[PDB]
Amino acid sequence: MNLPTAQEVQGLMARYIELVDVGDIEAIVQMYADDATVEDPFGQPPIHGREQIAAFYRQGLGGGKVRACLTGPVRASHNGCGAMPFRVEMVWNGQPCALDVIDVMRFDEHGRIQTMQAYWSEVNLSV
Amino acid sequence: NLPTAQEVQGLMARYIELVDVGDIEAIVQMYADDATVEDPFGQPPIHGREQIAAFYRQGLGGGKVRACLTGPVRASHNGCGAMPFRVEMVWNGQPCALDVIDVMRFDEHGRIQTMQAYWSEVNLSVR
Ligand SMILES: C[C@]12CC[C@H]3[C@@H](CCC4=CC(=O)CC[C@@H]43)[C@@H]1CC[C@@H]2O
Repeated sequence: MNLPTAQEVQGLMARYIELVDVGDIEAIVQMYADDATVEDPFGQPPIHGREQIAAFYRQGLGGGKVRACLTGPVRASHNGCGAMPFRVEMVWNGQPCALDVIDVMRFDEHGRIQTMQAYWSEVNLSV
Repeated sequence: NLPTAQEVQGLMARYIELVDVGDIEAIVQMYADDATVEDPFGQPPIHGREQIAAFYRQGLGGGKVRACLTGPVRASHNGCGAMPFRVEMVWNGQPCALDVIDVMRFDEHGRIQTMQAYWSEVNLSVR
């Protein structure tokens, strides 16, 4: 496909969350442009390219069992960008917990994620 | 006074309350002199306090517009944050709701440097 329409952005970002929930790092990486940037959490040095994005997320969604679900609709623009609210449930000190996140994504003219920012900090972690 | 993550949470929630009340001059006072507003994200940025003032005056011109958070503010440690909320208004003679995510960057004075409002007609619904 091409630069995603607003409806297409909603579908792509919803699919992304489904991939996080099942832990399919390979499929997440293929959603990214080969030269994408990830800032997760926003404020940390950017991660650059599919190899480093794969390595980074195999530390997480491979090491432990994690879940994720949208907590509201995907907001989508007409320039191939969108933003979504979601919640991640995981193990914290041998104790389940919840993290509230918003990802902002910009897609390229091939329908792949060019940039992603994940807004969250410990203020968004609850036990 | 580069807002901490907890201070960003308070600043962004305070902004939604000012929108809900509709105090346009109180809203504009939150922005820095050289701030930009992109709303909806994808449209050319607005800059200059009075242009920002006129923009809010046209949207909240009374004009029964309501706004409320629909999730917690996500906040970073570099003075930025993102929040999901819901706008209630009347359009086409129909009571409507609009789901939005705002992304904001604050300056070292605690004032809004950049605002980006993610939404489009895919986020419109009748109530
Ligand atoms: C202008 C408007 C009311 C104010 C909203 C705007 C959507 C974006 C938004 C985001 C803010 O941060 C301020 C309030 C406006 C609506 C789109 C249509 C509606 O009338």
